[PDB]
Amino acid sequence: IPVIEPLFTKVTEDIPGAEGPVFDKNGDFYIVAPEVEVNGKPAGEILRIDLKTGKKTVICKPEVNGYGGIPAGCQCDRDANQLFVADMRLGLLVVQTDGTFEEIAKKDSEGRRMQGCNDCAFDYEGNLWITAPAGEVAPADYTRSMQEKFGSIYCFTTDGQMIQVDTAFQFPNGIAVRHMNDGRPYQLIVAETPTKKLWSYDIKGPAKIENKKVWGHIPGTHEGGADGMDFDEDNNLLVANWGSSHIEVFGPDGGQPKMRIRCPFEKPSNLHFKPQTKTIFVTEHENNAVWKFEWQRNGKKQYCETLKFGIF
Ligand SMILES: [Ca+2]
Ligand SMILES: [Ca+2]
Repeated sequence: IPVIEPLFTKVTEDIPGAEGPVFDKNGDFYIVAPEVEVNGKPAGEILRIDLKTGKKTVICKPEVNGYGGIPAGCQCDRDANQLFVADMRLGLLVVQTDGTFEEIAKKDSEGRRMQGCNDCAFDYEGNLWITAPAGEVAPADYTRSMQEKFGSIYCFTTDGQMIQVDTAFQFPNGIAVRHMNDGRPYQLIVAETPTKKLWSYDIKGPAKIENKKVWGHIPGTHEGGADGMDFDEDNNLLVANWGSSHIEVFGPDGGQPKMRIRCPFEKPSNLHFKPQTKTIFVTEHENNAVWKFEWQRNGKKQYCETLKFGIF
């Protein structure tokens, strides 16, 4: 299995649990710090990073009814410059670039209390696929599915329904949507961290998935596994393999990695491409920092990069 060692450049540091790297419609860069605490209680933050200096700015410190958040994953919206944030304590939030935020839902379409979320990914139709490795949100005592299988997957549809699409996962983490060349959503890829597996489903429509299958295998016996992921323009899937010092590269068909990228740190957590470039920003938990490196090709366009009123 070929392994490459590109040059990694430090961007910023001292960000507890550095996660959810994302770019907004204006090109601004954000990351979340889920592990920030205050007096032993969660006090996670959402930060904006100046890429020219590495200087940080906390734009939001989510809290609902006195319960602080654990923001861990992000996606930028298309029709509005706003961020969708998966929070391990608060569920799903919508955060404005000015710092104001709104809680999306306390319960799902079946009336069941929402579970804490970790990452999310939009499909080109505007539906948001979310992983939920935590137990019930906020007032409820914080729990996580690292040992027991209670992790779930949700779909937040364009018509505003929060539907649980599957459950019984052991820490569902990263998530990605594979699209056809015509732009139609085709498959959902979900990372199940401690089991060293990537799972796939065929997407038949909003909140409609079928044919669950083992899609890929994550190497190593180390503690950890697949965390965050994203596709490149050729539909290669790059997967942060937390605890292995590598980012695995899977081909469109999955299976075993076709290549591995060696990182100068043991805990890569999540990644994101800079729009219209081959530059990938990576967060890691060894140093709680953000780095960047050049890939072989550009990233796959994110939903926020597509056009609602586009001809082609
Ligand atoms: Ca994650
Ligand atoms: Ca990403």
